[PDB]
Amino acid sequence: KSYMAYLSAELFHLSGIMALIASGVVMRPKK
Repeated sequence: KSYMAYLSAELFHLSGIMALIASGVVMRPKK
């Protein structure tokens, strides 16, 4: 319960920031 069990319980706790977390942090890292 230490993975897909927890991260799946903290993706809406910030309805507003999490919905953009990815839509507001994309650039050109390319790693």
